[PDB]
Amino acid sequence: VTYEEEAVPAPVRGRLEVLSDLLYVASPDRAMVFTRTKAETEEIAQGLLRLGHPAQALHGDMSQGERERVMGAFRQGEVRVLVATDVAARGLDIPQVDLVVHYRMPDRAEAYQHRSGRTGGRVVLLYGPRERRDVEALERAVGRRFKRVNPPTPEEVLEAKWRHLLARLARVPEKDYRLYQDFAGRLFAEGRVEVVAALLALLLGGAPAERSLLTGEEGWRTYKATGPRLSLPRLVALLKGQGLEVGKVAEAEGGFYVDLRPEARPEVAGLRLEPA
Amino acid sequence: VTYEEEAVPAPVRGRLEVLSDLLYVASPDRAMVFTRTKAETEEIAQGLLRLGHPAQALHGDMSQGERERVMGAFRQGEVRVLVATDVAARGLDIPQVDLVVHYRMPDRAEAYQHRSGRTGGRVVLLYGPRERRDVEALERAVGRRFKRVNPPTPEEVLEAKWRHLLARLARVPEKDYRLYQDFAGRLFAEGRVEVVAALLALLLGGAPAERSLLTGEEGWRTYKATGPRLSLPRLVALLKGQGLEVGKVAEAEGGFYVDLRPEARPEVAGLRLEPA
Ligand SMILES: [Br-]
Ligand SMILES: [Br-]
Ligand SMILES: [Br-]
Ligand SMILES: [Br-]
Repeated sequence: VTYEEEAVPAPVRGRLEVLSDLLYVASPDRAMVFTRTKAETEEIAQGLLRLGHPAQALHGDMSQGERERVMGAFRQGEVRVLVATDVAARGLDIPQVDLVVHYRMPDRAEAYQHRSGRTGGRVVLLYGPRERRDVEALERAVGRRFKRVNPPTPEEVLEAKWRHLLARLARVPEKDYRLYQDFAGRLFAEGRVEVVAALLALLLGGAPAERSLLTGEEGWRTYKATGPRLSLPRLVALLKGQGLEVGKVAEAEGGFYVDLRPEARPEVAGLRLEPA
Repeated sequence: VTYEEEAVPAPVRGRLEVLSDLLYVASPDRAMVFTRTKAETEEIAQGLLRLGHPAQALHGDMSQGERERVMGAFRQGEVRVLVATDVAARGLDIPQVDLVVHYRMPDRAEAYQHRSGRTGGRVVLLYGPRERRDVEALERAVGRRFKRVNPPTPEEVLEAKWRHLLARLARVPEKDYRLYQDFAGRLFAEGRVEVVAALLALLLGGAPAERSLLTGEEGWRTYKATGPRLSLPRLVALLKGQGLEVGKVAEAEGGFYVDLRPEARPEVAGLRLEPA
């Protein structure tokens, strides 16, 4: 084996978004994103374009003619990301890529090998809804231990957008951009830095939701909580005593995980609270 | 009649682009763009999105279900432009609009009235390939004299993009844009005004082609040429004497029209040369 495998934890809700973070943060020249069903490919493919990613889908209602253009654009560099099923994937007409992402893990360890094999390069599995056992079953089937890796921090992501956004800027002919050298001039003059920020948002897709890492649900910030003889009821009574809103509490390694609101600020005596 | 009608000259090549110029320059809250065939609507609709315009098509392979969403998005303000045929247009389920554009003039003066009637508001006919007689036939059928109007200058257009682009900026929450207040800060600091211009190009679609106003062809700048006893052969011999490349020459009102190259600079003694 000559590729690195990674299991990235991602709830079944923020997944699409985790996918996008990873694409920006790795800057693969070519990616392939394997899902389960035909329906999901267009679903996912649409939302990556939506998220600034050059992506197109691939399912089985593809006629030979409208499958080849796809592949042409993909290899050349026009579409940097391809979203497919295990079926529309096979064929000697399929490029080599930098990254494979298992959006929905392989329904068997033969479909993992044919999926990942297409890459040395990099392979990433998305799991969240506590698919953890399904993951280590794959590892048993496959006989490999996928290194667990953290998804990119929001900060990591932004420097990535920016970085991509810059390289993209350096691609604009002087004729194109000189056309706007007046308006850009107007801005710098009047020091309209807020306006420029707005511009960036328009391109980089602005504010992400604060999502829980236990439920993929928004309006939550997942935490790590450890404390003396701290069991759920206690941890919970301590938080409710501070008049907080408590969501998904689950048991962690050396403590509990506990969603609190994105805004709430947690200082409970004796109890040690960090985000995850 | 309670709407203003205009005939805008536009070659059969730069037409799509003339369409876009007009949309930006008028800033209609809702537009409807009538074409001839079903195929053209998606053709045109696609290229307006491509050109920064919120547009969607409407043809006849529309099933009741996937026709209504369309109309919902249109009236509400989601899609600001609708591209249709004379058939998929009829129905009591069709909004009132600010602008109607006859991309391809009405094949009869009943279809002009049902087209335009849907607007007081504004009606615009596109003609170019010397459809001028077809135009004044319509006027005879309809019994009205459409005021001839110039298409917007490239400069007119740009202030329009910009203007739209600004109002669009004022719509971004402080949370979205503050997310980028660092990067925007980096720019102003280092005075990277070229970079900002690039950003604008990315959004505003950069350099337009220099197109001939006689052939809709690019690599030409159409002119107006008048001179003493100036006939074609002479006008042409004068230009070729100055070692120029001459394209479509046609006869104008009080002179000739003559494409020359976008770069060429024309000073021929006695002959009076302006662009159109
Ligand atoms: Br990679
Ligand atoms: Br409890
Ligand atoms: Br208007
Ligand atoms: Br001649």
